[PDB]
Amino acid sequence: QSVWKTLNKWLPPLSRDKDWWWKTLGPQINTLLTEADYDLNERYEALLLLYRWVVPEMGPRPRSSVAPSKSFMTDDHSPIEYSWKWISGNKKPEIRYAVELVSPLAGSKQDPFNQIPTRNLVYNLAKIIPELDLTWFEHFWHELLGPGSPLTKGSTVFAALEMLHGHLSVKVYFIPVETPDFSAWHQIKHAIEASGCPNLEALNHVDAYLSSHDDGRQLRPFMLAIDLVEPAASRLKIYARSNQTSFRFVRDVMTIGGLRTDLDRSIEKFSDLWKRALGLDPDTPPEDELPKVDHLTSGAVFNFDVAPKSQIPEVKAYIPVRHYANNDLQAALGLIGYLEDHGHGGYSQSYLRGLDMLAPSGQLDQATGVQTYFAVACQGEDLSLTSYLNPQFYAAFQ
Ligand SMILES: CC(C)=CCSP(=O)(O)OP(=O)(O)O
Ligand SMILES: N[C@@H](Cc1ccc(O)cc1)C(=O)O
Repeated sequence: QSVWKTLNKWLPPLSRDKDWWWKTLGPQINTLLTEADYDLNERYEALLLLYRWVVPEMGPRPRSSVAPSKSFMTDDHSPIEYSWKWISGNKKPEIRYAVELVSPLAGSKQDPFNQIPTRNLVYNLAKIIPELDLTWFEHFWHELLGPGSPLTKGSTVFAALEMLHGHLSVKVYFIPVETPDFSAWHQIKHAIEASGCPNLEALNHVDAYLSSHDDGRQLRPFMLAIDLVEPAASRLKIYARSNQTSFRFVRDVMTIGGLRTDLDRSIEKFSDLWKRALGLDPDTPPEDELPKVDHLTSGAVFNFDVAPKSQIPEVKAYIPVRHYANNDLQAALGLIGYLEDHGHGGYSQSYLRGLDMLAPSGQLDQATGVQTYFAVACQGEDLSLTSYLNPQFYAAFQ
């Protein structure tokens, strides 16, 4: 029997909505953790956390393909996104998931942008995990979301849990609400400037790229992510989207307009993986745009880490598989072909079993949507890769 079956046998029974979320999310998270070879106690801990702090605040059951909100977590507005980080050296993958919790007050004057449940989750986790630090959490929360702060993307905050084989890490995401005088980039920049960083050199590099560079001026910052650790050890990830999709544009953004050098081998491998996962022709000119997709989340997406740990900011690119690839199976086989060609595909069949579990009954080879992004980071001569997965509760109602 699995961990979820044991816990579901013995834990107290839940009301209809909560029990639906338990019997849906429990098996998914447990299957992902099992295919990634997590220790049994970590699976038990993960599902126990899920049972106590996530499931009670997930809101009503899906009952149709119509989502109860326009949540920014996923395109069909599923409030959960899983992610599977590939580790080099035949190491085990890392599993994470992001959740936006909800309450009956969402949209009301008491909580018009659905922030209270995420805050409650962060504080409960702080009660259990003493290593969490809420200094930067509170700072960026007040500055971007609280009283006196300012069009919406559909959410303003969500949280993520990283099961890092032995301990739990928490990430927080702020989605600023834009006004004619306060853009998301404006709010994020002024909050980072008020955050008390030692150095702001990477922030100023990103600011100069976005303001002055011809490619950087095509990027629209929209989201900030932090780690709930000591602020000196946290990352500062600024996410930005562009209508541009050419790989020349992606490479220039990866280099921050040529600021980062000694990345040519990494970017060659990235070009290969990009064509493979999107299903492109191997001879596709890096100057060509991908065929137009007009969506709130189409275009190329990146995040810039401006953590004061370094003076040059680091860039991560997200290949938008759901918008540009032909189908999830083709995209997964492309990613796996790259991984096995570079000796990092020890968990390929496990990843595929996870996809088959998450995928709508008989849609892996006919549609996209399960895999939202393939995230790429340039680590010396190698790539760090992460798959992001959408359970598609509403786009695939069962
Ligand atoms: C909101 C979600 C699920 C992903 C945003 S990108 P990430 O923070 O998961 O990437 P890393 O944790 O830095 O590896
Ligand atoms: N769902 C939003 C926010 C998001 C961005 C990147 C992610 O990895 C996850 C979520 C988007 O696709 O733009």
